[PDB]
Amino acid sequence: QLTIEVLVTVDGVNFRTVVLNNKNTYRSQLGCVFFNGADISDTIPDEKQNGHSLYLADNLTADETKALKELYGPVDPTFLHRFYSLKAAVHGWKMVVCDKVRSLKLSDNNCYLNAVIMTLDLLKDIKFVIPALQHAFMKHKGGDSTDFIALIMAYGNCTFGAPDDASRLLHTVLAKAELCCSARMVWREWCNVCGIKDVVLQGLKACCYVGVQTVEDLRARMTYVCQCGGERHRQLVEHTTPWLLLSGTPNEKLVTTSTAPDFVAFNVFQGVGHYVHARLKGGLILKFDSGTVSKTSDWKCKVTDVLFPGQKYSS
Amino acid sequence: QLTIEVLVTVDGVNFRTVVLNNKNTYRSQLGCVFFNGADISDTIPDEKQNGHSLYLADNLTADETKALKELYGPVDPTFLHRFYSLKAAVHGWKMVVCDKVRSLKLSDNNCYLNAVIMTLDLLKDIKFVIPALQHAFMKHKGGDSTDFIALIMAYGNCTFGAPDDASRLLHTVLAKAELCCSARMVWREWCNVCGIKDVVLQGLKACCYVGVQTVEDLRARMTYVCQCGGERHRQLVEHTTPWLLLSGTPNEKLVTTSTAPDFVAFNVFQGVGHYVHARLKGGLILKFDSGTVSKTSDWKCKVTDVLFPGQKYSS
Ligand SMILES: [Zn+2]
Ligand SMILES: [Zn+2]
Repeated sequence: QLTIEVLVTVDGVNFRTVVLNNKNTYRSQLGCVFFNGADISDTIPDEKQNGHSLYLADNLTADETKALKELYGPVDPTFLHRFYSLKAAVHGWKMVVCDKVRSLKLSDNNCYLNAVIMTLDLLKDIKFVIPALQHAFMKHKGGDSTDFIALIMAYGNCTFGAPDDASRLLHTVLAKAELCCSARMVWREWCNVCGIKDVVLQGLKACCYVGVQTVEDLRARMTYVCQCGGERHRQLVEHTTPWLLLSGTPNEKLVTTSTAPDFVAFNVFQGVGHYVHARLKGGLILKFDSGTVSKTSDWKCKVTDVLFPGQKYSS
Repeated sequence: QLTIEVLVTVDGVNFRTVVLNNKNTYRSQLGCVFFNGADISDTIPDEKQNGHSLYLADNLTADETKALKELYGPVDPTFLHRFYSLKAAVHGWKMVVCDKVRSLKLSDNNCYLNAVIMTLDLLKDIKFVIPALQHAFMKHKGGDSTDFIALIMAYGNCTFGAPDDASRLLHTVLAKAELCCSARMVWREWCNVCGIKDVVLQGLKACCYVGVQTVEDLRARMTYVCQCGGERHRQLVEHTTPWLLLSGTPNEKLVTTSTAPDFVAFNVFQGVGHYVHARLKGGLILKFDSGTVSKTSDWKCKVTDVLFPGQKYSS
């Protein structure tokens, strides 16, 4: 006969009242529920819990299912449980600020998240297509990174304490992003006999390339056999972007400030699962090894992602 | 001046000829390339490698990019490298057949893949939307599971040697599947004052439910506060399916054959990362603990996924 009124949400915006008894578990009476970070599905409602807001993760109403699809986009059924679990596990992590630069301190093999996050921090005019990603992005810019860390890990299928691939995660996250201004990428494919074909990429698709790590290797002419029997070529003919991200496999490269490289920053893989985020500032390389800075003018390192400023190119 | 002709593919169907010198790496001249399982991007082409078929993973032509989008569906840029790497790492795994039942032997924390695969093996009339998933599914049914294991791991973002969640992977894989016949799921939401709302689910969406582990808990009436001030209910009103998969959080349940349960099979989590696939056959529970069988009539276990036969229900 004793009951408690609880408020149920999936978004912290819309709430439904559920009347619960104190003779059965939360899982039996309602479903998977989180309260102030912890999963209380296997607990029996306590009189003190009346009026509290609970986060449900399964057995959602039609209205809850729609709100979820609009907030997170299409997600698998375990998404909410993984996101709320991640959010709780990641709470103790520390974002430190070294000379106004936010870096994720080392804990539970999170070093790849440092390279990912610090790289996203340099990407000008990027909005997130998924509202929940945009809210956590904005909270991260304000000084509270928990939501963003957990959502990236949730969308990337990253396990707490497990090492991962920075490039994998960066591109996965960036597939859910949009560009505020406009960008173009024109790849011309041709045979002097068969004809010319132009392929046009717009938005942030024009700002990311995987398989090349220099603007020279990007702009280089590619040649292979044509159907006619002659030569077929592929070459980048137009490129207009607010920034440029080029990614590749760990590749030894002597990085020096003496030649003033056109790139702004780069990530490095060291080997297991170790990542370092480097930036070019004041004629130096600032190496951010998970909330630990080190400055050098020259570095021979296994380069992965390389960030360049805006492109204004015509072949 | 010495050159070799190599054949480049992303699908083993369409091939392009590339002329390569023996004075530069494969990565420099073409890109990320795999040959007979191994990544040879950092090797210099050898005269003996002329006429061989190479699998490229980055710097794809427009025609290769389109063929890839049609074969695998939209995938992140690291997909091919992870799939080819996984394919190579997983080669030594063994599928054993115990009394005509295929089960994945234990190796590199693959136990969750055993629960996933053995569960998919019972799902009648399922086709895969993504062609590459359908080809590997068909190869798996024929006795060669490598491609299927690696693709599930590739789409699920599973790392070789790392433990994972069977339910996560099952639903992820099943989101890329379709049903050959037809299924219906009708959820009625109502207030005796505000009115009735029917929500209809079709295909294999009507065959999967997360948050409930019994057909009784599924069919149970859910009640919460309506906007009007009265009671609002949610109840399953129609259900027609060729099979039914119900998933939940590990939940202790005494499973007995004495009551002849309506379900056909179920998965169990034991705890870390350990999974067991159980089937109901001949008045017994056959426990498949990664290519190891054990028979019992009663089992008190932390049940996750539960598979039921076709549903023919009207409330
Ligand atoms: Zn031609
Ligand atoms: Zn009402």
